[PDB]
Amino acid sequence: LIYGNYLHLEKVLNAQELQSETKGNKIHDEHLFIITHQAYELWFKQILWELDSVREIFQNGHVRDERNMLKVVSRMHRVSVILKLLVQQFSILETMTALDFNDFREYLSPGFQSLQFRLLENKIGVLENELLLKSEQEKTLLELVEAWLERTPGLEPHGFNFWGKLEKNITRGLEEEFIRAEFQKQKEVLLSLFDEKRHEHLLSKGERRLSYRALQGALMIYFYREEPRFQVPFQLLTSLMDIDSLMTKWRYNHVCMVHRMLGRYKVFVDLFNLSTYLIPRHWIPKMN
Amino acid sequence: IYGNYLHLEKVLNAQELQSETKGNKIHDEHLFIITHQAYELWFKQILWELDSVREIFQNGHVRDERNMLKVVSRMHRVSVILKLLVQQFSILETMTALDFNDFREYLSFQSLQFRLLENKIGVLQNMRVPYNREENELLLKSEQEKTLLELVEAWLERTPGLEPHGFNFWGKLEKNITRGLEEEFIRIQAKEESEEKEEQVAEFQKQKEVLLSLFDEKRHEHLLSKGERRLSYRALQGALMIYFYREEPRFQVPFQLLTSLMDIDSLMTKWRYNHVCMVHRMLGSKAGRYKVFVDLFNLSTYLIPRHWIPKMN
Amino acid sequence: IYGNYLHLEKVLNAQELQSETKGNKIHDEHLFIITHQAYELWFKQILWELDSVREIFQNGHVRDERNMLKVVSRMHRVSVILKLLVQQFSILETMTALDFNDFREYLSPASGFQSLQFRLLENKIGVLQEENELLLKSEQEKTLLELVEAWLERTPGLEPHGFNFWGKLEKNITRGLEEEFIRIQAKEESEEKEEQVAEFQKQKEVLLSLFDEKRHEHLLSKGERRLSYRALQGALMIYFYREEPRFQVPFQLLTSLMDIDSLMTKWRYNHVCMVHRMLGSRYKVFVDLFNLSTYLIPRHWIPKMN
Amino acid sequence: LIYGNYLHLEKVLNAQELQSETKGNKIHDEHLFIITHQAYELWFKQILWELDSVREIFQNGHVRDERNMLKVVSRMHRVSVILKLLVQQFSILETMTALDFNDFREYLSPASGFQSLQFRLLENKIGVLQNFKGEENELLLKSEQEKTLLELVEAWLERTPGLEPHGFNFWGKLEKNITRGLEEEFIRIVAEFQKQKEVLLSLFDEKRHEHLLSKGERRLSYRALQGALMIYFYREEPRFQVPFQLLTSLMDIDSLMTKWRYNHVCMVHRMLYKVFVDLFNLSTYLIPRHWIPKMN
Repeated sequence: LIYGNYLHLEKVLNAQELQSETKGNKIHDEHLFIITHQAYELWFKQILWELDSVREIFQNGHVRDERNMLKVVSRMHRVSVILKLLVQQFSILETMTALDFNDFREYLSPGFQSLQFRLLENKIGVLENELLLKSEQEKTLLELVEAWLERTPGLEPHGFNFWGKLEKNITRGLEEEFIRAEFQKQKEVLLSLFDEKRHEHLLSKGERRLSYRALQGALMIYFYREEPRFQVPFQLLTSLMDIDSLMTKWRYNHVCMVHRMLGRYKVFVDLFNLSTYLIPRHWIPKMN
Repeated sequence: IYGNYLHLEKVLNAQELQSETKGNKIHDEHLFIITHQAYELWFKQILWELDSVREIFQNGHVRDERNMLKVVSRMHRVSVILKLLVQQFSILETMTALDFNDFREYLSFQSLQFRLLENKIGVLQNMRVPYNREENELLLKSEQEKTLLELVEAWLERTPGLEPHGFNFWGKLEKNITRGLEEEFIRIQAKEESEEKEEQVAEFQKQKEVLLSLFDEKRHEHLLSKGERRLSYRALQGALMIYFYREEPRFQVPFQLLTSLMDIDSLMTKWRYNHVCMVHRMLGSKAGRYKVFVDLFNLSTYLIPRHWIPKMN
Repeated sequence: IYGNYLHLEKVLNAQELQSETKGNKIHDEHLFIITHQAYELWFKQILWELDSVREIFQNGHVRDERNMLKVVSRMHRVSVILKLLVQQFSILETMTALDFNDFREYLSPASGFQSLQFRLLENKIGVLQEENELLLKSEQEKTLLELVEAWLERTPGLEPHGFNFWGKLEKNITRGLEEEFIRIQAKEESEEKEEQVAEFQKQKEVLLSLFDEKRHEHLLSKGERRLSYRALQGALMIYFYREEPRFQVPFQLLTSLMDIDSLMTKWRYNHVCMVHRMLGSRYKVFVDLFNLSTYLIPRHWIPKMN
Repeated sequence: LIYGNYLHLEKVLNAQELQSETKGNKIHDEHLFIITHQAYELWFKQILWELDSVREIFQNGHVRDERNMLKVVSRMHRVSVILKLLVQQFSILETMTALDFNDFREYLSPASGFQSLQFRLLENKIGVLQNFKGEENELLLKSEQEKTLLELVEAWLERTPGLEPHGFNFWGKLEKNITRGLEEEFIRIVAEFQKQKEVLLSLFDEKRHEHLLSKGERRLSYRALQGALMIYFYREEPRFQVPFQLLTSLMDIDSLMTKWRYNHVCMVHRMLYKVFVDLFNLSTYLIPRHWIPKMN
């Protein structure tokens, strides 16, 4: 009811047991070491909460709905902001010298990784055991986003036929440029965009995570980002990329901390790679 | 054993959404809870550091180079944590006021720990965040025991070199400032008749009045009792000495301490300001200096040309 | 070519230390120069973005969604640049007081030291107070505030004939206040009950004062508010319906205007702080948008859409 | 006075020529692109100013005079703060969409040399190790011939009081304490001990150091490394507080410049190797602290 009965501070604020103190030689900085990681864990729980809620919204199948889409983008943004905070939080442990850590590491143990972070990685998902396993079997954010991308309106060959026209369009462009560098190299690539074999194979090699159709949808959102009906979807893509990056920045920081104290596989990678397939503006079919 | 080690069975089983318990789960309540729990963890950390620093002072031996180094490093740490706590407002900013009021069915904001913190520093009563509800004992100790302000004051008062039959810093300073002011006036008088001059003379009179006012003990006593200053006159002299001789080996680290204190004051103000804003944004219609170390902030006011500063030995 | 494209022959030959010119080189003067040159580059950028936005508004057709996007994105950009200019203050902090005093005199006189571009910026926003012509134009042409006002005044839904947002809102607020009063007076006498009565009294007042055109007229005349009553209704409509798809972007715009006001005011504050430290001797334009939060009502009191 | 004149704004604020505009198709975001890089160049000039002053201070001797040493640390710190700002400045170009960029990408440079002269100069003076701009190149050459920051810091480190084998004999004592302590850990006890033994004892292999040095996997002279390790271990000591601050600054600069160099290319793709490594590696030779030689 009242803070911090409401916040259960009897739990939160009585969960700090210094090993060094327990083993007769209290070390001041160990407290900081505990608090930093407990804070990391709290935010990990919050991120899991937001992420799982988004996952359900997708799973419920009404994601395309503009209200639901807004909720999703909003919560993903929240996850990104939390992640920036966590990246910034390393500055705290930077104020601990490696010596003062040595005065204590010794009551420490090797197996020093977060379960919650593992769960997080799974659900995203990157390439108590019931929770871990459940996180491994249930649908990842990547899969759900892939599904959503696959169902992007405009891909219908008979309808908008985005993929066909684009392809013809690039071609006329390649031809038009050839007659009037060093060029072929972009070419090598633009045309390669239409090589299902290369995409599936690279998919098997793990250099891509999205299905071919999903990639087509993603590229459609990319190209029509300025159109009204695509603003928020593009925001979602941006958010996914950002969360990716930040998760990478965090691992990296995390490791640094351990060497200092001791003696791109990324999952929306396809989204990041969208830029390589950038084309002159007119090569894009009129949208109305 | 990262779990048992971090007692996550406590930390990660302290998230009870009231809205969910009373049948109408509101998603953002979880965020509200987590953010405040994180704040509380860091308040615990800051109180840990601050209490350790206070003890170091109280023991005497603060001046010993090792101990002073400890103190400065931990105060710096507190500063860093505070910067993080300020950035943490960006999280709750991602929460809309209506979704808040979806769950705001429970009882009014304030942390006991934050109150202990303000007391220890310690802020004056007009200005602390509202807190009215074992613990009370704690609180009482926090109001009686010596604050960081008092201890730092004690420390400043004993700044070696303030004694008249030694360096006689204060006497020398009054002399050099008076002389310099006198020289400055001569400097102006030599100029042609404007347009600048008046600019020059006006600033001269303002500076003269401020700088000389520094040597008026009774005025200081007056401002002190009115609460526009917090440090004793002698303590102020010490601070000013550290301020002026900061580059000298024996003053680099003390000056770091001063900078840290000002930083902590600034950040705590910033935090309190962000906090208050949230309540208002969250409450809306229903919502209805100040720096402990204000004197250190005002040190810059008594800045004088380098040559007026008494030479060292 | 880089240097040619960026005209570094100009940019990188514009650093003349007075202290050196007058025989006594002072190392920190260079930093003092560079920081301010960087400031002015960014002010030129901000003026570029801002003027393009003002022009889009002035033309009518702000509402066409592409144009609305141009405006929102560029105003956002201004917000980001201003965040950077605020963080840039950390640089000038690295410079000690004594040392600045080592070179200041070459600077005197201080009232000399103010940016034309920063005032152009303020004019065009606009704060309430050869180059003189540029300044004059900025004084005569329409400010971002007036244009935003015009746009808000034109919000769809305020028509008393149509949706009647304001009419509906008064009715819903009045009714809701009556009901809330009855809910409260029905409680066991208490501690809690007392608090709720007070909160009701203020809430009641703030909410009802919202419909007092004359108070708004009055506050306008004192400058304690800047927007017309009608524009204010518009802003409030955007505010209450912010979650709705068609109001997402307008609200983004409002948020950006608030940020720009905050950040700009912060830069102004910080800046003089330094002049104060170096010498030893609130948020302006869009206050109405800042005050939007005070008028929040319970979700069910908000008129349903059509 | 006047502010406008003092800053030479007549140059700074008339240096913005949009190529897209010059060629009849003005593109709005091109202006942002130009201003961002001009701001980068301004700060680079500041960094070169600070850096050259620090370098000179080292070269003029009397670096050890605490006054000048303070100057060096504060200015190196300043360079660090500037670089943090430059890192945040990428947020500005992040407000430029790949489409809008692509609208003006065609008008320049092309490149290849769309890189800063000043940034290369800075790399040289720091000591970054391994394309035509004519007037300049001699200037660059001069940056290649004059002493790098790395070299001066190396010299400074070699002179660290305590290394002398007369007088404190830091390195020998260190060897004694580590060897004995390693024997004692050997007896008081699986993999980590043999690993720690290998790295810690290899610390005393001058030839391995010269080898790694010739390969460029280390940059400091062996003796310089001894000085650095001494500063590292005795950091709490009065005469080492400021030196350690300097080491920290150098590492920070190395980190930030890396961060910057990385972002200037990650964005080039979005639109289209450590100098003080030894200081970073100091942590690897961390030891229990009983083992650190007692100090005077």
